[PDB]
Amino acid sequence: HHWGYGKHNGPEHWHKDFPIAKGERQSPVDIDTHTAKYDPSLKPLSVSYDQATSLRILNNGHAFNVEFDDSQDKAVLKGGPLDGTYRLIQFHFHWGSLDGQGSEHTVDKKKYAAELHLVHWNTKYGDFGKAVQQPDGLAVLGIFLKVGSAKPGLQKVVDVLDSIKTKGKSADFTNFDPRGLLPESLDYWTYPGSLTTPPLLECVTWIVLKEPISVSSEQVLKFRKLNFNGEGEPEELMVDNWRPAQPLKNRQIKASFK
Ligand SMILES: [N]S(=O)(=O)[N][C]C1234B567B89%10B%11%12%13B85%14B%1158B%12%11%15B%139%12B%1061B%12%112C5%153B%14874
Ligand SMILES: [Zn+2]
Repeated sequence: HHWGYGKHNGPEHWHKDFPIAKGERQSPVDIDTHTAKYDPSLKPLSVSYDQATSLRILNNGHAFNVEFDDSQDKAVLKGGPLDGTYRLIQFHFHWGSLDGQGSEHTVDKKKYAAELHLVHWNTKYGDFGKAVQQPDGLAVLGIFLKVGSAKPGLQKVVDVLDSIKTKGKSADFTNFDPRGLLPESLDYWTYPGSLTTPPLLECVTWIVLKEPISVSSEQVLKFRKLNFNGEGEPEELMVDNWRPAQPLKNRQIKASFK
């Protein structure tokens, strides 16, 4: 509730309040690249973000969410493994205290410095709340971050973080274009899984891009200045807000590329 990323409330404890934490399709997972199989049945992936309308950025005490107006069919994900149309509702990141950790998914056990999640809901279910009662309710586009060159399209996010340092703070964040966070290639891996935060609901088709984006050390250092705590409370830096890899169980990871 109550849940977080610490010793007494972190991922090892979540199962007590959220028993699905030990479920059959939990996320993240390690992506074993040798075992993932090219799937010719996957259709072309379509990321259509031209009309995306951002509203606000919020520090929710675990991460920050950039929120979108999803009241009309605008920013949508379709194709690939997906049947129908999934509407963008928000994005957020997971990141580490050091550049050698921070991602939730891993690639041949490699951890990236951070991971971006663009969260979408299946428009056949009418609203996000109904979508998370369905096994195909959500699609999350996951993008790895490595530290090197700056990502210019990220800088507007970085520069607003000073205004949402603590839990419960929000700021207007209109006219942000999420196209500036996408790598060149849409090559991906896909598998059925879950939300990686409580309530850990098993509603997600994961689409994890193979090509990371590069961000600068200065950009990620600013993520690490955020706080888990609220205003006036003792400072706990918002770092290491990632769940580690979970058992693959009865799943196969499919690749979009040969
Ligand atoms: N890492 S994740 O995208 O699986 N889960 C993060 C969340 B935050 B809150 B709503 B929002 B949407 B749902 B709950 B929490 B869960 C998705 B966003
Ligand atoms: Zn996430």
